[PDB]
Amino acid sequence: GSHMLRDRLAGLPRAERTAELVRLVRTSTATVLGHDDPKAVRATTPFKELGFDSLAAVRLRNLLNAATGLRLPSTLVFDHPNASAVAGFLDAELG
Repeated sequence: GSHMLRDRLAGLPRAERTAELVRLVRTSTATVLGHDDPKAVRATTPFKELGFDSLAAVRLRNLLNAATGLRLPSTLVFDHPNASAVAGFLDAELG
């Protein structure tokens, strides 16, 4: 942010949003497994490994919803190879 810092700051553009949702996704996801430790979680981490199939995959979308507010896809956990991606899908779903 330059010049229009204030705006940017109190504007949180897509960037911040994407980077924002991401952080959330990470936790949100990890939260599914049953832990609140993102440190042990990356953005390029495969959900599968995280431990997602259906139940956990469901909880995600559910929580993810709170990240967006729409009826996110249930196959996201599948269409999404990693969190980094999840962010996009959400972003694309938001815009």
